[PDB]
Amino acid sequence: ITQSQETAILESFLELVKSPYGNFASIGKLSHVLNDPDTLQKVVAVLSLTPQGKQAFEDRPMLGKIDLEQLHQLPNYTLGYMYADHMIRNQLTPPPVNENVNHPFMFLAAHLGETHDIWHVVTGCDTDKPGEVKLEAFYTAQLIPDRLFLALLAKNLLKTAMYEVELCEQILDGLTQGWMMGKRAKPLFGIEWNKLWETPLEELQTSLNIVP
Amino acid sequence: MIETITQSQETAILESFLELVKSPYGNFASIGKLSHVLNDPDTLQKVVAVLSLTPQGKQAFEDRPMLGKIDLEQLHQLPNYTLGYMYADHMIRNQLTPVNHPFMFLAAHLGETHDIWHVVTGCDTDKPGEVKLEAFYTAQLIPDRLFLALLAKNLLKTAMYEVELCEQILDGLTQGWMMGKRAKPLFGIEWNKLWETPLEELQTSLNIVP
Ligand SMILES: CCCCCCCC/C=C/CCCCCCCC(=O)O
Ligand SMILES: CCCCCCCC/C=C/CCCCCCCC(=O)O
Ligand SMILES: [Cl-]
Ligand SMILES: [Mg+2]
Ligand SMILES: [Mg+2]
Repeated sequence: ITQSQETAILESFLELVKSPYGNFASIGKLSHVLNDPDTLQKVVAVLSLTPQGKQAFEDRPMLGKIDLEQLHQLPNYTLGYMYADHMIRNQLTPPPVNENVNHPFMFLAAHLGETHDIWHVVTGCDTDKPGEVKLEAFYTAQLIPDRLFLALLAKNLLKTAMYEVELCEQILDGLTQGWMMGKRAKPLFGIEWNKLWETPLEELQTSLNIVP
Repeated sequence: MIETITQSQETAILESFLELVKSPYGNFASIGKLSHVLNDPDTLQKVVAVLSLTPQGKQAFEDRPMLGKIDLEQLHQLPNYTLGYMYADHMIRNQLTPVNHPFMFLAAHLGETHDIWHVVTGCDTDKPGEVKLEAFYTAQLIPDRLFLALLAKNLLKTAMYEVELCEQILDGLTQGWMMGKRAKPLFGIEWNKLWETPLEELQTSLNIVP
């Protein structure tokens, strides 16, 4: 990499070390500079080696508009109930329906962006700090050879060492668990979640080889 | 964290971390500079106190046991299965070469047994082996901050410069972390009187399962 690209990476990395979790603007900035088109094409090609991956780039399945209230009426063992409950408790607002996902790079980012909270629920990762690290290790296992989630792991390890080292064991226990769970699970990329709202979460996890 | 990391400490820690990111592995100078600003005396005091909770830890700060001079050639005359031979062999193959205050003993004991921890834990010398060993250290030296920050810098270096190692690097981290929590404390061991112990028996005694 050029010295210029390197300084933009390190500057974004420093902003993430110094700011709270969930700094999506700086994560996006780090992403732009860290995952270049060559990296993104290799991720697209790897994900495309499975039939579910290949089809998802062809069909570009999107979530669509989500009715949190209606999902919250489902039986409380379903994916739909659990997802809605996760959104209420964490004060999260569902993703805005997006339309420009033509290029594979744009579908990759839009699909992963809008299903982030669903992957939280399906992998069983809490939204506390060790749970975010756990989910990032899970992403790292599934999106090889991506660079972003590896760097997000690094940023959270440094943040732990500098500001809150009492969390060390819980943070590395989470990273360790999400890495192993990520290697063992089936690919989550490309799944059409809005057809699974009434599926019981535990059976969905079992069929995905997720053992929470 | 109840103690402060001041603005000034944060600035010095980040500058030291950036130099480690831009330098190759094995920069023991720059690692010492990160250590000095990151493991400040409050942290070193807690590490000493935590390590002194065991009898071997307490004794090690009293007696301050040091390796002393070591004759690699003589150690390399021992049976193949021994710690002494295995260590000497490790030094020869990689062409490596080998205090009254608690914080000074702490740093000098860990610095001089670093190669021995490599041998005893079974960590290779390549980059994934260093990360494995670093994870082993952060399991054993809670509430230290240096080794966690060293994991962070090697994950960032992998993301930026050598992403194809990602799998090996996180497999190494994961194995070292688990092995480190499961093993008995390695700190404070007088290795100079274990050279003739078969390495595999010493590992069993220490609950090290490679
Ligand atoms: C494989 C290439 C990936 C490029 C697209 C990445 C965009 C995916 C969007 C989901 C990112 C969610 C990560 C947010 C973590 C917040 C916790 C933290 O601050 O560490
Ligand atoms: C608990 C307080 C620790 C204070 C002692 C600090 C020094 C410890 C001994 C040095 C360990 C060397 C580990 C460095 C591995 C080199 C690979 C790399 O560059 O990442
Ligand atoms: Cl939650
Ligand atoms: Mg979420
Ligand atoms: Mg999250």
